[PDB]
Amino acid sequence: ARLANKPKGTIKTIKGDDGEVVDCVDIYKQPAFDHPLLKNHTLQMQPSNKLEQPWHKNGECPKGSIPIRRQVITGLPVVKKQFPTNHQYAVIAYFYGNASLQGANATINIWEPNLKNPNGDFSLTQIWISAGSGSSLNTIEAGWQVYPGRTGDSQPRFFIYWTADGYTSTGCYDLTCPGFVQTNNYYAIGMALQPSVYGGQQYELNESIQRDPATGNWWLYLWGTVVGYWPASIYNSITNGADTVEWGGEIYDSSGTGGFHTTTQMGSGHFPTEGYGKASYVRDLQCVDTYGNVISPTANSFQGIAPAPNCYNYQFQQGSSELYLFYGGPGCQAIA
Ligand SMILES: *[C@@H]1O[C@H](CO[C@@H]2O[C@@H](C)[C@@H](O)[C@@H](O)[C@@H]2O)[C@@H](O[C@@H]2O[C@H](CO)[C@@H](O)[C@H](O)[C@H]2NC(C)=O)[C@H](O)[C@H]1NC(C)=O
Ligand SMILES: *[C@@H]1O[C@H](CO)[C@@H](O[C@@H]2O[C@H](CO)[C@@H](O)[C@H](O)[C@H]2NC(C)=O)[C@H](O)[C@H]1NC(C)=O
Repeated sequence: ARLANKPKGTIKTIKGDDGEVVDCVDIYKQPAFDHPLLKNHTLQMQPSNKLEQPWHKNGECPKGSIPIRRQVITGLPVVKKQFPTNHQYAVIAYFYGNASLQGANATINIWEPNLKNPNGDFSLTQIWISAGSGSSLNTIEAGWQVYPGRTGDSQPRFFIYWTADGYTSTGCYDLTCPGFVQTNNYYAIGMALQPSVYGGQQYELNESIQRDPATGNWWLYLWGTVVGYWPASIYNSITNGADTVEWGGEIYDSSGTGGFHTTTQMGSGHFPTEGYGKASYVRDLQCVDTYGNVISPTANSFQGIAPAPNCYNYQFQQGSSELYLFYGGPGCQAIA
């Protein structure tokens, strides 16, 4: 309903034609530098960059600044993020034996799933890169999400997330708290993504996360272009690498049926057996080992997490060049 106040270090504000607002914040005054553990202010400019968005038609951020989406305060609650009672999933997990994976990729099919209860529900698809357990669980997250209560509308939007204590008191979405350090001058996090058409054009969100071996910083690449990094200094268990990578969909059922009796959609809202063009997928299911080798785990190497298979589930499909994970569904019809 209302826009949040402009952040500190805002050099210029660009208003999009559709009501989006972008604050060009001085790269040295971005929220990340307000983190107590980020006293070590040295900004890694590049790992040891144009991405187009519709708001560029109204202006561009000057050099030395980054575009930050202005938050929309809806007045509705934003529930705690949760690693895979009212959350439901169709996710695959790759468990490494130690916290030494140096990166992971995910090419996620974009859709606009429908929400039965738009004021409280959400539906997302993402990667989870983690290390540790319980109070020490650290995560690196990126994907798309439909969450009107948080974002202001029902469009799939690019999001990032992180935690350093299993979501107890650290972490947040995008640049809403000190954590992630954005380096890209053109791409604002939190904007709408183009959804695919049923039986037609398919759109993908390619994301690559790579740990810099010299610094421990986890860099984010979208379609091969640097966006920024999650600093090593904000973490503890994942500073040397990750022990787990998970891919797939998730829904939040604010109706309280545990995700067992809601028609809130996951992926495209169609079950994985409908296939390419109809069901949503994740491809480029790869991670990087300790020695820099890219590994592509086979379908049998993953553990499936689909606690409501009659509502949302997953299915592997061997493509001609790589493995596909189809996932999602329409949910289950509520009882009358
Ligand atoms: C660190 O872990 C790697 C990988 O762990 C294995 O593979 C995972 C996918 C999962 O199934 C784990 O439970 C496995 O233990 C270890 O790499 C293995 O190393 C052995 C030789 O020691 C080799 O024969 C295997 O092929 C390797 N597996 C893979 C997948 O790379 C590695 O040894 C562990 N490091 C230490 C110091 O323990
Ligand atoms: C999959 O992950 C790998 C490993 O992080 C990415 O590989 C890097 O790709 C860039 C661009 O091609 C190269 O310059 C680097 O040398 C690669 N590193 C390694 C260790 O191979 C790869 O780009 C990712 N692919 C996708 C589609 O995200």
